[PDB]
Amino acid sequence: MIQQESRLKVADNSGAREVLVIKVLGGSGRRYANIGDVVVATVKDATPGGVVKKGQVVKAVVVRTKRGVRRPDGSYIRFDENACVIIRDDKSPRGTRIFGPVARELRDKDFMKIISLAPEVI
Amino acid sequence: MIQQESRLKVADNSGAREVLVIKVLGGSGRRYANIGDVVVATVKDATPGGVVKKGQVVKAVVVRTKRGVRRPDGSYIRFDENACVIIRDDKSPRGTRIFGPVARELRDKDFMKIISLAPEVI
Repeated sequence: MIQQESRLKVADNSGAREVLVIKVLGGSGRRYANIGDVVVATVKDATPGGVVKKGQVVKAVVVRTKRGVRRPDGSYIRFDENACVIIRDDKSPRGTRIFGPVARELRDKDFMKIISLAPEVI
Repeated sequence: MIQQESRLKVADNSGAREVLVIKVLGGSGRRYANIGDVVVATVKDATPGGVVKKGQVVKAVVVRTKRGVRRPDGSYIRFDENACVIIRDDKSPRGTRIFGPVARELRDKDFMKIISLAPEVI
């Protein structure tokens, strides 16, 4: 499960390439993140000369997980990687493009801009 | 995995309630069925007085499996049950209604009527 020190791929064009989880937001006791959760993380790798830099602390929403989610209709969806999108405090993405499919569960948590920018929603 | 003697729920209103797999169609050597495969089965349970009866042999396409499928985009989809739809030789469903979500993979195998009747395609 995604927890502190887990490495996440970045599914956007913000400049960040990989982040390392520091904590899962949402209250004392939260330890594991799944789709829709917001994490505080440090940028592990980034493209040089960009807006986001290595070592910087950012907030990111998880958009794909290997663990996946069980749905009300009996379906279960999972992905082949743990990925996130770097966001501002108002939940809007810092980048302008989202790469790869994202889970529809994001819609329930009000990540509307990400859902609109996503290539496909599953 | 779905194989000979596996019991499958019927996701249609044909009258059949559960079937028992006899064989997986597709050539010598085929043993396991997943979404899109066609099986020959015996009706195990059916509503009395209907068009389909207990003990009868039917052909059915698998529309939901607990095993699931890995997709080209990195997603993996599975369901909480193994279900099928009873079909005629031309792939058209014998019933007039399909219950529950069905996998989009059915589209590749030309099960167009089922895809159109499905409540939702995932």
